[PDB]
Amino acid sequence: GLMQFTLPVRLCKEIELFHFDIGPFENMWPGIFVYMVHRSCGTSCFELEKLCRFIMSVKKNYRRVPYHNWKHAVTVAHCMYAILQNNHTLFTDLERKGLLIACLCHDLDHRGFSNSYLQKFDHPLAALYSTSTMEQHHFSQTVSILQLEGHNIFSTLSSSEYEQVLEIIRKAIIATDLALYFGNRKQLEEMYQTGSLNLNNQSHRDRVIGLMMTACDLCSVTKLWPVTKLTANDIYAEFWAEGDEMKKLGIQPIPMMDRDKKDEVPQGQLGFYNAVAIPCYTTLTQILPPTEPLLKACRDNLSQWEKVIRGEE
Ligand SMILES: Cn1nc(N2CCCC2)nc1CCc1nc2ccc(C(F)(F)F)cn2n1
Ligand SMILES: [Mg+2]
Ligand SMILES: [Zn+2]
Repeated sequence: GLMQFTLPVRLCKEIELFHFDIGPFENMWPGIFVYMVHRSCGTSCFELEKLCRFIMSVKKNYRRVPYHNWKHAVTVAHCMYAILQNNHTLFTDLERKGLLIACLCHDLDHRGFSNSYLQKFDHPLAALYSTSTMEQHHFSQTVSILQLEGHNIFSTLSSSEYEQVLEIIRKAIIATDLALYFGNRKQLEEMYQTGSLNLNNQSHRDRVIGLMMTACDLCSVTKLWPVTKLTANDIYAEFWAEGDEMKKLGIQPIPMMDRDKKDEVPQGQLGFYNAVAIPCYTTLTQILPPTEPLLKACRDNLSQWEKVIRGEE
């Protein structure tokens, strides 16, 4: 009840910054998450015993794949923590509660394969969920873990508060399907520019939380250059394993997944920064000005990838 979580001084100061890296000590990541819930939500948001049992069941349902692993989950939750702390007064109590949980859970039981590969392999999940295949699965695993005994961290919510939070989590997790992001950002672009954007409009909130989810999910491109660069290796380790599997099904993978195109990686990063990341943090900075450090960090990593192409590293 009178029990704070406290971090060492360097972590206590740097965790508040968007570019924070959670570090290589896996055993500290639960405490980092709890620290973030307590400061973002309060020490009274969740029964600590239920929260710790929930964090450990979530951790246990992430697989040991190179990128879509427990470290990604906690990293995406830390970006979300940084957005919520820099926009204190824009978000309900339920949203604060829901969005950190959504981020921790958003890739539950990922196998390191795209929706596209599941559909080509004809995986049972691709017959159960025609679109956003992995993302409906991730929300489904979230509800399972929540329904385990001693795991209902939302036990103290009213019936209707409970349903609102699960609905915030569902839409947040669906929104992490990057196929949906392009249309969502386009609409947000238009609404902000015509000045129709209205945060009391619930369907507008939804779009804005959706874009926050994309921003947190892509936050590897907003870290210090050495973190960004080494995460790219984990990212391609997954994509190229998928490319191998595509070739096994008798299909030429897209170039992004073909390890035979290792050489073109620097140029694949530019496309990705120009086509996805920059537009994402731009529209986010317009809508939520204190998130500008994500845009600035993304542009610095783009300029680092341009240096790589010019042979300056
Ligand atoms: C479109 N494209 N084409 C290639 N190629 C390589 C040579 C041939 C083409 N690479 C790509 C981009 C893939 C990518 N990079 C990143 C970095 C960070 C992140 C995340 F953490 F933000 F999510 C996601 N991705 N996704
Ligand atoms: Mg995902
Ligand atoms: Zn993710």
